[PDB]
This record gives sequence, structure tokens and C-alpha cells, in this order.
Amino acid sequence: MPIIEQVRAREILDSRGNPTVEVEVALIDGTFARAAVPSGASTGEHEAVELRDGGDRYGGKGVQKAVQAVLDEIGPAVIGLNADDQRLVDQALVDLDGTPDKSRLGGNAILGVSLAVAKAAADSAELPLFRYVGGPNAHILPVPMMNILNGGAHADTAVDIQEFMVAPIGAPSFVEALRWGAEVYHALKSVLKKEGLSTGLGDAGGFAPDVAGTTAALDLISRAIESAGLRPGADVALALDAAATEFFTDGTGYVFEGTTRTADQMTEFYAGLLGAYPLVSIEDPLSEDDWDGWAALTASIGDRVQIVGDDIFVTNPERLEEGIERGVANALLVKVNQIGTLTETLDAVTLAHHGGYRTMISHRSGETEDTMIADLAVAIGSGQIKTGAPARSERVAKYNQLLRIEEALGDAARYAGDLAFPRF
Amino acid sequence: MPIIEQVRAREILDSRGNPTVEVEVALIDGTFARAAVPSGASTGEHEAVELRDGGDRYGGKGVQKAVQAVLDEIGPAVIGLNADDQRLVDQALVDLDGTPDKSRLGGNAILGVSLAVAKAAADSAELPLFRYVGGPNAHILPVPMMNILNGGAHADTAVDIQEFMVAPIGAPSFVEALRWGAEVYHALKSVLKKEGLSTGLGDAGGFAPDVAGTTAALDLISRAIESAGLRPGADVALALDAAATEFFTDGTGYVFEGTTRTADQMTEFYAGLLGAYPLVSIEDPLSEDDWDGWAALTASIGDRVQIVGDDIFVTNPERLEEGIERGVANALLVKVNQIGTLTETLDAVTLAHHGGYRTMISHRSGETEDTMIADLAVAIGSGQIKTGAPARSERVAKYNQLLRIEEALGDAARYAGDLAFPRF
Amino acid sequence: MPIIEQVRAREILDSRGNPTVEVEVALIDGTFARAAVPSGASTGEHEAVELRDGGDRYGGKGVQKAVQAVLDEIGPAVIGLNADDQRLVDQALVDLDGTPDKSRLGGNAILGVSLAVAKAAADSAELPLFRYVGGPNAHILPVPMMNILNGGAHADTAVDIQEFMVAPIGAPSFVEALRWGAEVYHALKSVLKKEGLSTGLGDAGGFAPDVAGTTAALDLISRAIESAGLRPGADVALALDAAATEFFTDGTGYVFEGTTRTADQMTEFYAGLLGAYPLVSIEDPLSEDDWDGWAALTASIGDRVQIVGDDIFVTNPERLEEGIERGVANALLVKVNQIGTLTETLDAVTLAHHGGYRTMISHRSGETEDTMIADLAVAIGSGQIKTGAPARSERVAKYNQLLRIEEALGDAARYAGDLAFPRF
Amino acid sequence: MPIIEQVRAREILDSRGNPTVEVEVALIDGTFARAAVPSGASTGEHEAVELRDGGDRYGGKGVQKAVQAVLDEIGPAVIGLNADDQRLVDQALVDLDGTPDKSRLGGNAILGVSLAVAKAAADSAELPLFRYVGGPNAHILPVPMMNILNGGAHADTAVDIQEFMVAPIGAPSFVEALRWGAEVYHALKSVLKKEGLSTGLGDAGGFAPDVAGTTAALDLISRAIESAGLRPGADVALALDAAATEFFTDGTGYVFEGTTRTADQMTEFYAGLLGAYPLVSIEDPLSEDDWDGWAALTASIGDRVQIVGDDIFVTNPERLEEGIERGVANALLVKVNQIGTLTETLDAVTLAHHGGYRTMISHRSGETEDTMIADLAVAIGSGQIKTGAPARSERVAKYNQLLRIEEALGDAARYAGDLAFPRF
Ligand SMILES: [Mg+2]
Ligand SMILES: [Mg+2]
Ligand SMILES: [Mg+2]
Ligand SMILES: [Mg+2]
Repeated sequence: MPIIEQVRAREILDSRGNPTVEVEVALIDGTFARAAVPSGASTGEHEAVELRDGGDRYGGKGVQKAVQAVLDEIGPAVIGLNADDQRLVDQALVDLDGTPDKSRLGGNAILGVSLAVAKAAADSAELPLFRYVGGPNAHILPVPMMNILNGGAHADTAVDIQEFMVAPIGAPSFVEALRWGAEVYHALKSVLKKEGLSTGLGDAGGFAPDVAGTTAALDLISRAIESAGLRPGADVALALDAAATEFFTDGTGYVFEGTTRTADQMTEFYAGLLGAYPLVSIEDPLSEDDWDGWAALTASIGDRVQIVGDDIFVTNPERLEEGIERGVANALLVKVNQIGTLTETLDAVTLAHHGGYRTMISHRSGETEDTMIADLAVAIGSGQIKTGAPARSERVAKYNQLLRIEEALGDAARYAGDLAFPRF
Repeated sequence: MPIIEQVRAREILDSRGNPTVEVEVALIDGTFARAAVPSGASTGEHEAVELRDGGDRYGGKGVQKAVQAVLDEIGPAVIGLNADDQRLVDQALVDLDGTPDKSRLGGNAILGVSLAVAKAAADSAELPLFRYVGGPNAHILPVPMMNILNGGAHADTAVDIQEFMVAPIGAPSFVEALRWGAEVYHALKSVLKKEGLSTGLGDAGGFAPDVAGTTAALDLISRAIESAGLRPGADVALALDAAATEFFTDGTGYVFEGTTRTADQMTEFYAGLLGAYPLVSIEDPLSEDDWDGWAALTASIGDRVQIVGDDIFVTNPERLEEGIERGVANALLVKVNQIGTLTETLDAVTLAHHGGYRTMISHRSGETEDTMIADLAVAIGSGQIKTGAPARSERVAKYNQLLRIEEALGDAARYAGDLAFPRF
Repeated sequence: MPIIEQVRAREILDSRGNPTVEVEVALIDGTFARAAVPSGASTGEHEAVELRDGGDRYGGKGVQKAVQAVLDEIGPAVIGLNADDQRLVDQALVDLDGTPDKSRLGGNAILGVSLAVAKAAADSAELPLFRYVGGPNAHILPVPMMNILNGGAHADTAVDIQEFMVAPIGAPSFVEALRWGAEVYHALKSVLKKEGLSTGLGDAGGFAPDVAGTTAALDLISRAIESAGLRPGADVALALDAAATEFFTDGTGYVFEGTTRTADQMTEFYAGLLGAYPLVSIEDPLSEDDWDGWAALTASIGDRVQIVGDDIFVTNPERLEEGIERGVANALLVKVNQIGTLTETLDAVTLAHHGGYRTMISHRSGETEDTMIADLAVAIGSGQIKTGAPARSERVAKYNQLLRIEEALGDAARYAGDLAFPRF
Repeated sequence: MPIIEQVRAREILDSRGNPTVEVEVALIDGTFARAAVPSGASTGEHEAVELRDGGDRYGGKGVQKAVQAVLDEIGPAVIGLNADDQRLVDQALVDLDGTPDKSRLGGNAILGVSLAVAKAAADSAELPLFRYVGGPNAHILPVPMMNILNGGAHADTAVDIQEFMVAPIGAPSFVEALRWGAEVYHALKSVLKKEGLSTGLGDAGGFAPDVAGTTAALDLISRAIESAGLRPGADVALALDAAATEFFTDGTGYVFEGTTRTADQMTEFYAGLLGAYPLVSIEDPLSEDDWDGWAALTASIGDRVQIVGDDIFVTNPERLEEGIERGVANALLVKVNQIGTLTETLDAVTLAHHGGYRTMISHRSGETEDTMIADLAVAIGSGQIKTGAPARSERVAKYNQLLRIEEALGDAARYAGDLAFPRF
């Protein structure tokens, strides 16, 4: 019954106003599903390749070639397959491209199809997406890791740390956790007026105030948590995405808060912040190929704090395996578009989970109205999601979808809360 | 649509000819599913309680009280629930019993319903059981851990080790792995005739030859592997279930091969066998509450060999958590009937997998024609199953079901093979 | 509507771990049915031929050639036929083979299809298999003839009689009859410990104790019946399968309990046991082509005791006709795989029933999880089944299926009990 | 699905213009079936009781009380039952009447319902009636036993033998057998004109010529067979229904061809005719309670000729059992209305078939347009039917239905031919 009958794509805009791919899949039983592909502002070196058109149109970021690839080549390869055979469909897509990085049809063309197929299979089975992907034990609502203040390559300030997140770990439920996050984001606006700092927003929906650096930024978020009537750490803890590749010079070191520092010095710095602040997680504290520094840092602070690989793993099973052997990080950031299929995303989660590593499902800078990642975070029981500040519908659509999943689960829902961060 | 409409149970016989519970669930959409409950010959102290009738009938092992509980109390609690809400159904069963060990309605009455509901939900979604429970990424065929020679409480011999298993890790596919296992079991019969040793079978379908002890038994299996044209270790490795509670005296020590030994001495013994034999796994090397010995042994040999907790964990999240904190074992044996629900089984797998621990899905001595555990092993991607020697349909029905799942997965199937045992 | 649309086979394992054929049939109305083929350890000379692959694989017992025959030749001959036309389908299979013994496609390839078609027709009619084959008057639950102690070619002992069965004839219902059988099998284990005799199992799930011979074996079973609180004969009677071909030399005589004896002497021996023991049935008391001895023996004791032809008839209408004319035996053992189709099985039953002969539906040494024979025994109202000891799911699956049929029939069920053996 | 929803009866006329019962049954799935009850001109003492109204209407033979019983009592007892549970339905009817002979609601009210239910179940299963009752092996077309010349209580002539039948045993198919029967009946009319004998018809559609007696009558039928171009015996054999109760005086003897004779003398007479004429069957050669004579006669000629019990058995399992023990007759006449249910009819067939006895399905003098008995004769593989001369649609409707069943069976049809009468 859930036989793929039709596949079409169109060019749409992402939350930053740049083009991205949207796919629709129709099954012979009348099932219709739609999936949209996110896009990162700055991409890892090792991510799957997005096909972009080049030329004058949309500053060269058009995706009419990806749309044409879905119609000319991918559609004809998957019509007649069963939508339930996700692995067969993703294999057919990977084999049809024939490149390691999906540079021929584009990670953007292939992921659209992989996701739309998974959605059509779940509709066909009459199961919500989280249940279809995760089975009947998918019930864990994740701690929302909300980026309410920006630095690094996301601003023109003194702050080299890219994202400052709040984590409402002490909340009893996801519905309360979301409210705590909202009320801290609103308090932080009011505190930014109090100090004459800018309340202008950036791409991920958080603030970019021109502050001294890392500790200044943390101090303001602590204020905001207290302003909201919540206790820092016990109620709302903190996390960073250093995105340290962005302030790394190839062969050279970490140009960080007006000094060049070694992997080991960055480590000293981070251990500093652990002592002074309620930190549950630090993502990309060192750069995408700094294999020895990462190993050193994990060994130094990995018992004290979740260490998350983003750019170093790019959701890539080959790269995560290298890090697990090397004792590199204790968590994986999961970005479906880094790898290009749902199948390869879940193989990477499996390697992580079976390996002792936690997962954090992540948005991209360039998001869509698509909420698949809220379903995915519950499906894999990550207990953690990074999908933005509680402002901008490309962020809030995910939180709204988590409210809906929590409601659907009833007394079966469990909020990960402090059990996501047992090192804290 | 998949609303529970009717629930009935009956008394049937298990593979040992003792009574057990069979449940049927009908949904309002016409879906009908049947599940049978296995039973262990010797049970752990901490396992969920089976309701048995007592009295003259079937040596007191009747289950007409469990059948009556399904009709009088459980049926009325779950009619009207949705079969897809496994967690809601299992919660309703656990709340209705109201005991920690399921001593009021019986782990046997509750598990029948939990399993039959999961089967009816999968039929209703039109998904094979492994896909419904594991999602579209369920594709790993497990290494069959085949018990071809018995000792301990399963014989009256000098052999204190309970089960001697072959593991066809070097096979390219599950279909070949099964054949390798069969051909080694058949070769071992012929080798047992050659030495005038008995070829009479026991409960798990393997041999119980009266041999010197552990090393004698290993030597005969090595012969059999070679007799089959396979290389010990590279093609067919070995595993034990010591079931060391069976030769443990409370407060006293391990009465093992004509000596009382300490946890540490047992450890010396096991490290001995690692050096001399291609061992991938040892299960219950020490007793169900020997928390300090287990920790010591894991630390000593856990890097060299999978260490499996059976009786020490009884598939119980509270007990597995205690072992993970204490650094006790690196794998969990998964026996649905030890805990009493599918929900609590998957919570225990989740704790294991997320914790770095491997899983091995297990049969019970008293099995049925039911093949749910073949589906479960693929659903959770355990990469390992312990469901008997390749003789007796209560064992072979599971292997036959794994052939069927492999065939259904097509080029999406992956055989766990040597990737199940990275320490070897 | 019940038009055969698809036919596929696969290689699976039987209860002895040797390969056998499994067939699936799909009808255009969405009906899906599965049937598995049993296999005998030692076969009659005149049985339908099993195709086996030869070569190294599985000791030459592979059935990939039978699987290929189902896909290459049988499938194409029966797609488009109506599943309800069993006789047309079986004729098409017999004509396509074109041999008298089914040596071209294999009795194993043809029976799989014949059985799977009958199952799909019954599902399509929405009738349980026993009702579809036997009509609305199929309601007689058979006396289970349970082989709890082995001799002959099934052991290396002094006992030349192959099977010693208990028959719970005085039971009020099949559910009680099964319990009586179980409780006698369990009592007999305990009595075998008491005498230091082995409790190791053989292929049919019974014991093979090294005892003096026939009378010794009977004495132990009588003890076991009494140990269970039942009266020998009135509650639990006895039956033998001598399988006398196994101890016959072509042209020479019956090498039986350390003497060569004539057909007439064997007869004297059997008449001896009738006098001393509550015997309801003796199967193959003389060899497969000893036409004159059989006639002599039937005339001598046929009024005192059921005499069953197994190897002499091989469920073959041509051979049963020869025996009915010659006054040879008063019952037929019915083994679907001896003849190769359901149609030819029922033609043989018809000849038997219309001829005054009773029928006993039989398992094979190599069984599957398939329970078709429980349905067949009720469908033809045999009042007698031989499907093993009440241990091993390849045996117990049949007894469990008889419990289910009894339950489905309600107050319409009748237990054959002592009305199966009017000579006793 | 095939749940009995509605049951209604009406009064209709039989082939003799007397009232009889017609029943309709509707199932909740929309299945509608109609059955009519035959009636015998002269009934056996032991037959099930027909309810008749008494009074002026239709000479007291009205059945409005039977119609009222179906609406007032039987309908309410069987609405809600499953039509497939024939045994449960027939039991409910037998229990509701509560008499041994069905004298409270009438064998006529109960049989209508039993038959209409069986028809509705077969429609619901989408199986022709013969296949639903007999299973997929129902394929034997019976030899038509055609009564072309009447005597006894069916005429006012010198002929005490009630029915003279032709049996086209040497025909290759039922379609040819029917034609042979027709052509002999037509030839016999022409031969009756040649001798100035009457060609006026009686109730069973045959001739009643005023001839000398038995041998005269046989001689005329032989002529007719030859006149048709067929060989007596090899092509068309003979059978009688003596109906000897009709010429028996209680305690006294057999007033037969102008003499009072003993059971033994009747026997001498019959053995006489065997020597002189190609006789395959003689029905009721002695009276309904002449148990010792019947036994004597069977022993004398039973090896030479089928001996059929009609009035002595009345299709009654209790009475057939008495005859089988006493060695009384070798065949049973099967008249559904003698017993009152389909279930009890098939129990009687089962006892017969399993007992070495043949069956002959029979019409009644008072028949309807109903053809159920053609289906029943194939369903039970009787190989013999007695349903009249090949004239009158109450007779020919059955033959026409056998043509239809033969056509539907295709190359699966087998004509019983000479295999119905192995003694000839
Ligand atoms: Mg990042
Ligand atoms: Mg164990
Ligand atoms: Mg035999
Ligand atoms: Mg008559």
C-alpha cells in the first residue's frame, strides 16, 4: 500500500530569506507528505554538499538545480519503492548520487526526499512521526537548549563564544520548561534595556549585545534567570556553543578574547567557567580537526560537563567512530542535513547511544516552518534539543510541536529535565 | 481505530510441558493478535512474580488464576484504550496490579496483555513487529548465541558452567550464521558418539555430556567447529552462561569445580579461559547480589570480554542503574518476562544502550511457538540473541523468524557479526 | 476472489535443525497463508521423494532446489487458479511434476504449495482450517497418542520397539486428556531418576532409557500412570509403534529381542503383550512389504486391538487398497508428506474411512511450528493423533492448537476418548 | 459476520400438493438463504415427528403451527448465533424442542431452520453448498438410482416390491449417466405402449403397470435398457426398494406374491433374483424391527449385493449403531427429514462411513424445488443418490443441480460409476 507514486520539489524561502528545497511525496494509497530542508549560515568542511544554482538569482543561492534533480533523477529512482523501507529508499538515493558527500544531486535534494518519504510512511501507518520513527517507547520530551544571546561569527562584538543557551532542567514538564525559557528570554530583553545594550535580534532569534566577553554574557543571563524568579543551575542552567573552528587558524591556534591560545589553554579557560557558572554543556570547545586537543579536554573536564561535537562529527558515522575510539567528546549534535538522509542520521545516533554518548537534535540558522526535528528528538529519546530562542516561528514551531507531542503522550510523557545532564 | 475491544487468555503448554498464559487482543478495526508468555525453569529472586494455581493440577503449575485475572480485571482496565499507547497500556496494567513485583495479577497475566497489545498495534499500522517496535531503522540481524552443551543446574554432571554457546561471528549474513550454527551442532553430535559420551538432549535443546568440567567442554566444541570446516574464533567463537548464583552459597562463596572460591578466584579462573579460548561473552560469572565481586571482575577483564548481567539485573531498570553506577558488567540479558511489560523492557534497554552497555535478547527454558523475541532483537538492534541450540521448534521458530526478517529487509539487512564483540 | 496471485518458498530449519521448505501463497483478495513441510528422520521406501540439494551445505540436506522449483515452475502453473479448487490445484502440481513419486519437483515443494493454498482458501472463506477442510460437522477432538519413551532406530538400547505411547482415553475432554498426558510424562521423568536411568531426550521429545526390552519399558510407563493418580487402561492405555521394517532383513526375518523371528512369531509376541498390558493400538508390527504376515496377524489379533499401517501404506491410496483387499491392518497412519498433496491425503482417508479403517494423523521426526495437522485431525474426525510427547514446541504447538479448536467449538466439541478404540 | 439476524417460515406446497415448511434465514452481513422440507407419503414408525395442524384445512395436513413455532420459539433461540456453528445451532434446536422425536416443534420446523442456516453459512463463506458441507475434497458425482416402475403401497397392482430402479453404473460421467437414465425411462414408456400396459405416472414420477410381479417387472426394464442401446448390468444395472414393512404383519410374516413367508424365505427369494438379474442394491428387503431376519439375510447375501436400511435406521444414529453391532445391512438410506437436523444427519453418515457402510442420499415422495440433497450427496461422497425417475421437476431439479456441480468441478469431478458397487 505505501508505494511511492509521485515525487515533486519546489524552491521556497528559509527563515533567513534564502532559497531551500521542499519535497512532496504521494503514495498510491492517497497519502501526501511535505518536507523542507534547513540550511546552515556557516557550514562544516565535512558536511554533505548543498547543490546551489550560482548566477545572479538570489545571490547565487537558488536551488532550481536541486528541484530539477528531484524531478529528473530521484523521483524516477524511488517511484514504486515502499515508503516503509526507509533504508532501501535512502540507499537508492545514496547509490544514485554515487558521491561520498552527495555533491552530484545535493544533500538538499536527497534529504528532502528522505524526510518526505518518512513522513508519508508515518501518515500511511496512521502514527505520529515521533512514534513511527521511535516506536511505541518514544516518550521523552527534551530539555530545550535556547540560544538567547549571540557572539562569535553571529555578531560584530568582542564575544568569540557563538551561542549562550539557557536549559530549564529543573522544570517538571516540557510545557513548564518552555514557559521558564520564554520568561527568561523576556526578562533578558528588560535587563538589556536597563544597561542601554541593544535588544536587536540575530538569525537564531536571540540578542547580540556588544559586551566585554564570555563572563560578562553569562552574568547578564544569570540576572535574567533571577529576574524571572528562577534559581540559576537548579532551575535554569547554562550551555555554550563555542563553535571554536570559527576562531581557529589552520596549523596556528585559538584567537580567543584577544590572545592566541593552545587547545590546552582553551581547556584551562573552560574549566575556569565550570567552577564559576552552572554549565551543563559546551559544544565545539575546539576546532573540527583538533583531534588531540579534543581528547585532552574530554579527559580533563568530560566527567564534569557534557562535551558536544558539532563540526568535528557533522552527524557522520565515519567521523563519530573516529572520536569514540579517540575518547573525543561525550555527546553528538544531530543535524540531518549534515549527512543527507534519515537512515544515516539514525545510524549515527545508534553509534552515539550504544557508545555511551548523548545526542542533541539541532536546527540550522536557515530553518523552515517544518517541525520534523521536534518529532525526531522524541523519536530517539535524545532528552535534549537545540532549536533556538523562544521567538521566531522557525524556532517556536518546534517548541509548539513538542507541546503537541507532550499532550498526545498524556501521562506517558517524561520530561528529561536534570536526567539529561547527570554530570551536573 | 486501534482501540482495544476484547481481551481473552487461555492456559496452554510451554516447551517443557508446563502450563503458561496465552493472550488474544481484538481491536475495533478487526485486528486480532496472539501472544504467549515464556517461563524460566529456575527464576532469579528479583524477577516479576508468575501467578500459579497450586494444588494437584499440573504439579501446582496451572495458570487458570492468571487467565481469570485477564478476564475479570485486566480486560476491563484496557478495553477502550488505544493499542498504539503501549506506555499508557503498560502503565494501566502496572497501576491495576499495584505491587512492585506484579504478585497480585502475575507478571505472566500482565506480560501476555502487554505483548498482545503491541502485536495488535503493529498489525493495525500494517508494519512487521520489528519495524513497529524499532522504527524504520530496525535492520540489524543478531549473532545467534547457541547453547549446544549444558552443565550446572541443567544436568547431573561435573560441569558447573550452565551453558556453552557458539557464536558464528565471522558469518557474512544471518542465513549463513544459522547454517554455521546448525553444522557445528550436528558435528558436535558426531564427535559425542566418537567419545561414547551421551547425545541425549536437555530443555534448551543442547547436549549434557558427563565431562571433566569447563575446559573439557570447550575442547569438544572447538573440535566440532573444526569438524564443520570453520575456524574457532575467526568464524565461530565461544560464550558461557556460568549462571554463578546456581553454585553460590549465601554469605559463603562459589562451589566451583570441587573447591569453594572467592569472587576474585572465579575472576582468575575466567581470565585463564580468556587466554586459552576464543571467548566473546561470559554471562553471570558471579552471583545475583555479589555487587563488589562483579565490579572487581569487570575492572579486571571487562576490556577483554563482554560481561553479561542476567540474574543480577532481571531486566529491571532499578537494578541495571545500580550496576551502571557501580561499574558492574558491560551488557544486559533482556528477558521480557523478568520485568512483565514491553514498556519496562524498552526502558531497561534504553538505560543499557545510552549507558554504553550491549543487550542480548534471551529466551526462557520454557518457551512457546511465539517468535516475538526474534522481532524484538532486530527492533532494538541488540546485535545478539540467546534463543537456544538449532534444534526444537521453540528455539528454531525464532531462527526461522530471523530468516524471514532478513529476507523482508533485503539489501537493508546488516548482520551484526564481529561488530557485536569489539573487545574480541 | 480467492485467485492465486503469488507463490514463494524459502529454506527454514525443522525441529532437528535440518532444512525444510516453507511456502507462502497470496490471493488477489489480499489473503496471505504460510505452510511448512515436515521431514521424516528414516523414510519408507514408497514415500514421495524430497528434493535435497546434495553438496557440502547442511550435510547435503539443503532445499534451495525445492525453493527454486516453487518459484521457476510451480508458481507459474497455479497463479490464476482458484484456491478453493484444491483438487484442480493438486492435479496441476501432480501433472507438472509428471512422476509417480514427485521426484522431479519434490514432494516437499509440492506439499508446501498444496497446504499453503488450502490455508489461503480457509482464510478467504473466513473459516478456521479444520472447518474449511472438514465442513461444519468437524468437531471430534482426537485422543493424543504421546510417545514418551523411545527404542529401535531412535536409540542405542536393547529396545527394538520404536515408540511407547500413552493414550488418555478415559479423559472427559481434550483439555483434561492433554493434562493427563503431561502429568504422566512428568511422573515418568521422576520414576526414571528413581532407577538411575537417563532422562536425556530424543527427536520426538520422549526419553530413551537403556532398559531390558519391551515389557521392562511398559512396566515403567504403567508406574508413571499410577504415579500420576490415573488407572492404567481405564484412564491411560498404551500403544506401540514397532516400526518392524527397522528390525527386518529383506527375505530373512525379524531380528527382535536377540532372536530372528517369523511374522507368525512376532504375532505370538504381540498377542502375549495384549494379555499382559492395556494395549489399544500397535503400529507397523511387521515390515513394509510383508503382505502375508500382516494378513495373518490382523486375522489373529485385529479383533482384539487396532493394527496401524504406516510404512506399508505410506498414506498411498494404491497401497491402502492392496491392504484392504488383503485384509491387512484396521487403521492407516496419515502423513501428508508421504503422499505430497492434501487432495491425495483425503482420497486415502476416504478409502480408509469408507473401508471400516480408522485413521491416526501423524507428525514426522522433523516437524515445524506449523499446526496444520491438529486442524486436519479434527477436519477428518480421526479421533486419534500421533504428534509427540508433551514437551518440545514442534509437538506442543499441535496440542495447543487442539486446545484452541476445542475452545472455539464450545459445547459442539466431542472428545473421541474410548470411542476411538472399541476393541478395548 | 455470519450472525443469524432473522428467521421466518411460510406454508408452501410439496410435489404432491400437500403443505410443507419453507424457512428463510438472513445473516447480519446481508446473506439470505431459503430451505424447504420434504415429506414422506408413508413414514417409518421411528422418524422425527412432523407437526401438522389437523382440522378441515388441506385434509388436516396444514403446517401453520410449524410456521408459528419457527416465528414464536425457534427464531428467538438462534438469532445472534453464528451460522457456521451448525452443531451449536442444531443443538439449540434439539434442546429447545426437548423431545427425543421432535414432537413439540416438529422435525419439519427444525429441519427447515437447520438447512436454511447451513445454506446461509455456505453463501456467507462464498462456497457452493457441496463444498461448504464436504470441504474441498467433495468431488464424487453419485450414481443416480432412478425409480422408473412402481409396486407395493405405491400402486394397486400385484407387485409387492415398491420401487424398481435403474443404475447407470457403466457411464463415464454423471452427464452421460443422466442421459442413459432418461433414454431408458423413455424406452420403457414405448415398451409399455407395445404391451398395452398403462403409461400413467405415480408420485415418484415412474410408471405403475399392472404386471404379474417382481420378475415380470424386471424383464420389462431389461427390455427398455436394451431398447436404449445399453447392456443390462455392464451399462445399466438394477436395484429394488422392497420396503418390506409395507407387506409385513406385526408378529406374523411377509405377505409377498400371494403367500405368507418367513424372513429366511424372503432371503431365498432375493438370492433367487441375484442369480437371474444384474442387481447392485436391495433396500428394506425385511421389516423395520425384524433385527434377526436382517442379520440372517446380510450374512446370506450381503457379500453378493448392497443391502440398504431405510425404515430400520430412519437416518437415526442410535438405530444404525444397533444394526452395525448386529451385522444388519451394509448401507444406510439418508433422509434428512427422518432425523430433523443436518448435524444429526452427518453424525449418522459418519457412523455409517467409518463402519464400512455405504450411504445413499434419498428424496421423499413429497419433494420441493429444493436441490440441497444433490449438494449433500456430493458433500458426503456417497457415490449414490435416490431422487426419482428422470421426469417431474421435484426429481429433475436434483439431476440438473448434479450437472451444475459436475460442471463447476471440471476435471476434479469423479463419477462413482461401478466403484459404488464393488460386490457386483
Ligand atoms: Mg555549532
Ligand atoms: Mg542466565
Ligand atoms: Mg511409524
Ligand atoms: Mg424406502
